[PDB]
Amino acid sequence: NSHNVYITADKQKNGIKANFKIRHNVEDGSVQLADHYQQNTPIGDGPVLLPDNHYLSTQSVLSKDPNEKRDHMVLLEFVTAAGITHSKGEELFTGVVPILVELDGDVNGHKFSVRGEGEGDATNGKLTLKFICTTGKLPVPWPTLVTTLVQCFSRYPDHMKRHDFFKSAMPEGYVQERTISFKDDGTYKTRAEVKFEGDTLVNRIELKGIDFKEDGNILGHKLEYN
Repeated sequence: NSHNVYITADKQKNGIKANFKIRHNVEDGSVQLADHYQQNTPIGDGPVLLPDNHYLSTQSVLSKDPNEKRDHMVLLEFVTAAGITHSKGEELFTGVVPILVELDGDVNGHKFSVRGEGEGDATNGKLTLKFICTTGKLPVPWPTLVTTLVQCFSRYPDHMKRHDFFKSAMPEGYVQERTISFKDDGTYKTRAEVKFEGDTLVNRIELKGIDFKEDGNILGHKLEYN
């Protein structure tokens, strides 16, 4: 539904760390916890903004396109930064920016690819994207991939602009790495590069999933979609 992404500076890496729990609803009415550990490091050599502690309030709305027979996810996201008392990359995000997402995954040896396209509006902190599993049936539930599938589109308030690492790393971009531990189940290890290619903000991801249970909530597709 809505979750808070907590961010802190990682000076030794000239980047940031983040941590947060996603609570996925299970079809039986329980919750599947997903503990996220995140690291971001700049790709280029330019100076970046290292933030004070803060968080991203993130709301995700998942839907289906009834005209689409392929395995897919329609996604609307709203992100606004908060939690702080009262760059050139900033200028790249003043308007509506096209987005391209490419993911190649391997979960317990099940290979799959996802392609997403849409647009981001950082002024309002809004993203709209459609994702397609281009290899067939997605071997994991769409909700478990949302966090992996561009926090440069967060709306940072005026009083927090000096804490926006994500835009400050652009256009050269940043590396985003996560360990996602699903409670009583497997782990995603992800590495993404987020950067401008021409006028498009591109998120290129590799995902490895280990230790998942064949009868668990993830490989068993027991998670509610929305």
